[PDB]
Amino acid sequence: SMSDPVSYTRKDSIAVISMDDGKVNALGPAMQQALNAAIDNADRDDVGALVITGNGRVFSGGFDLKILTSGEVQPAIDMLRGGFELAYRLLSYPKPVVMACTGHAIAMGAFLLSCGDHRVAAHAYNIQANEVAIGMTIPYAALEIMKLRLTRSAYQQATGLAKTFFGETALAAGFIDEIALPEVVVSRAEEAAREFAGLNQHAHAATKLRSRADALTAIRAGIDGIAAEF
Amino acid sequence: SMSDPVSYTRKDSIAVISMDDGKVNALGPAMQQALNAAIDNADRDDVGALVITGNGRVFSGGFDLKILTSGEVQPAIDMLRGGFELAYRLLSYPKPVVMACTGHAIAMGAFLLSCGDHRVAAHAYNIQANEVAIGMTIPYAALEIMKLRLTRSAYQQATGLAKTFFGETALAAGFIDEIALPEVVVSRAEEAAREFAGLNQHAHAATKLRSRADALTAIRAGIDGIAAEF
Amino acid sequence: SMSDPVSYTRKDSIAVISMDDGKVNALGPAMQQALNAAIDNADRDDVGALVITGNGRVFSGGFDLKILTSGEVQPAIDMLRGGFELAYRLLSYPKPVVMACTGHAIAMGAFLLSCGDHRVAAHAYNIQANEVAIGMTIPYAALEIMKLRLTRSAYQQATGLAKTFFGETALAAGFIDEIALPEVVVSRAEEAAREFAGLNQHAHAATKLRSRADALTAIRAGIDGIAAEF
Ligand SMILES: CC(=O)CC(=O)SCCNC(=O)CCNC(=O)[C@H](O)C(C)(C)COP(=O)(O)OP(=O)(O)OC[C@H]1O[C@@H](n2cnc3c(N)ncnc32)[C@H](O)[C@@H]1OP(=O)(O)O
Ligand SMILES: CC(=O)CC(=O)SCCNC(=O)CCNC(=O)[C@H](O)C(C)(C)COP(=O)(O)OP(=O)(O)OC[C@H]1O[C@@H](n2cnc3c(N)ncnc32)[C@H](O)[C@@H]1OP(=O)(O)O
Ligand SMILES: CC(=O)CC(=O)SCCNC(=O)CCNC(=O)[C@H](O)C(C)(C)COP(=O)(O)OP(=O)(O)OC[C@H]1O[C@@H](n2cnc3c(N)ncnc32)[C@H](O)[C@@H]1OP(=O)(O)O
Repeated sequence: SMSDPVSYTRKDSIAVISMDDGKVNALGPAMQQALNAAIDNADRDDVGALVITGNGRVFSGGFDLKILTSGEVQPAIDMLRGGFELAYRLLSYPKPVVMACTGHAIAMGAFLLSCGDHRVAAHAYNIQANEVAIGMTIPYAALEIMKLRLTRSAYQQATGLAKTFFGETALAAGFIDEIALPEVVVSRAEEAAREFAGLNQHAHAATKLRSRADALTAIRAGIDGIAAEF
Repeated sequence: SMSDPVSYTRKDSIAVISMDDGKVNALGPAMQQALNAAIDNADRDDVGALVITGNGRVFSGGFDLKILTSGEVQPAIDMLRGGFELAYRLLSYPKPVVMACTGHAIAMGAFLLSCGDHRVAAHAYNIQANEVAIGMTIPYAALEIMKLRLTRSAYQQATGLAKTFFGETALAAGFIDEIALPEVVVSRAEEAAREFAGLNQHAHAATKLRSRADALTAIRAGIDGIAAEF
Repeated sequence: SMSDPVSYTRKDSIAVISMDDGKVNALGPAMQQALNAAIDNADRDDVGALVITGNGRVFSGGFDLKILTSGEVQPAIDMLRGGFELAYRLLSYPKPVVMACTGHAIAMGAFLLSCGDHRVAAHAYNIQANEVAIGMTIPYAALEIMKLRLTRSAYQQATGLAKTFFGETALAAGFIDEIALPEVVVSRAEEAAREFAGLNQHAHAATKLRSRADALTAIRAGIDGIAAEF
């Protein structure tokens, strides 16, 4: 929403990519462009690991609702495809990816969060696929992302019932991996990233793909199936 | 077992369907007929959500053991097929379904319980697929129902070892979603149902099916495979 | 490593098979041969259940690193194939199998552990697929074994991040089923085994296979795919 919604900072073995559009980090075309460019920077720098953060208010409130509800079909399709493409890129990323969930993560915000190898949040941040609560069916690509992380029963309630998770319930459900106090969420994320950069990169990259093979295939299908959804 | 084993009561936005055959709510042909008819009533009333309860003694002790062990093959086949058909109907039901687990849930009782979008029990109610303990192999349709809800490791022990779950262990395993005191299990179920009726029905119905697609397909196969089991 | 690395002791309804090569119970050809022979003994004795233990130092430190890194391709292939064959044999074993995790279980040690119907450890024993930390990609057969037991999110971190689990985190993740004090790990294992011997054997054997059908098929493929890995 702001003109310059993503910052990139390299600190030794890691790259820190921060979303702040001055509002709720809506994942519209400009934000997606800025995130892809930031990842290109990390590629160029051949960093050991990535940390992705939100701002002080949210991790992200999801796709841009203005575009989603504008009545223009192809722009909405393209926004959704771009968001799930970014999810694909992060889930298959050859370096460890750590998410600093610095506030609430709703819908595409929660799906983006769910692409990190490690995810840190504070206890009062809501994580929810709210689609059903607002009259939308969850796209197949999103379901596959959630199915990769959420326990079988948590997955059931997260989808059909739009259940909100947080703190201990998010940890148990598999929506996050670590709970920390708000003031140290980013620091904990950076610490984990520095540790994971110590793993063998080749083995990490190859193994993560094997552990996500079916999901990645289904996500590709889901991306090519977005049009059909509309 | 009693002549009139199911009651149907509409309360504002929900329908409450209660099993009480005066004994252990055996899921024989009469009980299955009564449950299907009660669901037909909820369809006619276009209710916002369903609550299904057991009695003061059990949720259900499962299929009628008398019929199961009578030596008459086709009646046993038909009873099993009907039970898993009912499971299918509830898992695909277009409105939120909340189970009030008012006592122990054994075998088909536990599988029926596992068809609710939300399931509430008290801490001392046993939930168990006891088939292996009594010399029976678990039908594929039942396995698919359990695999939809139980964590990977809980699923292993629930099946091959006939493990009994309750209270905190049932919650962790995914055999239930909420623990409440016995005297408020039904009230909590009704409260949740009223909340879920507030979700968008079209989106709930479409999303729940997507979140259960593979299970539903496998359950259909399992229903058509019952004969082969005998 | 020692000349006589496995002991077999029949106690009433169970057989106790103990690994102790005088070091870290490396799963090389001699150890695999001794374990298979011990299982043959249990077959001959038609025991009610199996307990498999490590020594005072570890459950097992995994495959023999000397052979793995010797530069001789076929011996390394054969060692890996034999280890996953043993895993297959135990996962499909017609009697209940209980693992007494008497110390750390690393890599193939953790995969072997994950083949038990019930697994008991003490709280400070590390359970880890350390492959990525040491520059190796996890074999598909190993991934399938882990995917059978670890929750969706634990599976992600166990593989790509070589996460170490122990105590409460191992229990939650699905790397173990029971935590006990070190001095009673074996006793608890034997107690559980005696209980499981009371289950109907025919039903246990048939049900466990159904609950593991996809994993077993994929493990067979993974065994035939070991060569390709090298
Ligand atoms: C289609 C898909 O399958 C999934 C896609 O992601 S669709 C996007 C779905 N996302 C949503 O519906 C978000 C619902 N909103 C929220 O959860 C909360 O607003 C929030 C947690 C994101 C922020 O909460 P908050 O800090 O307390 O601020 P709040 O009082 O709620 O209002 C947020 C402001 O940003 C706007 N906003 C919130 N989410 C937005 C989004 N995804 N796109 C565009 N604007 C958004 C609100 O309209 C409001 O704007 P104004 O105050 O200027 O009128
Ligand atoms: C074939 C499949 O794959 C799965 C199918 O579901 S097969 C059904 C498998 N179900 C069982 O084996 C049930 C085993 N029984 C139980 O778990 C317990 O009886 C219970 C939890 C259901 C009730 O426990 P309880 O309130 O303490 O009563 P309890 O003292 O155990 O006895 C229950 C009474 O109902 C009967 N009963 C229990 N389950 C029954 C069933 N599923 N069908 C017909 N009768 C049943 C018992 O025979 C006993 O009858 P009587 O006292 O008249 O002789
Ligand atoms: C290829 C695959 O996909 C998976 C296969 O399993 S490959 C095997 C991977 N396993 C490993 O890398 C094991 C790494 N080592 C460990 O985790 C720890 O050594 C352990 C937990 C096994 C034991 O810890 P410990 O009791 O504190 O003893 P520690 O001080 O670490 O040293 C262990 C001793 O046994 C040796 N050892 C440890 N694991 C071994 C293995 N898998 N094969 C052969 N030797 C091994 C060490 O070299 C050391 O030997 P020396 O003291 O004689 O030089």
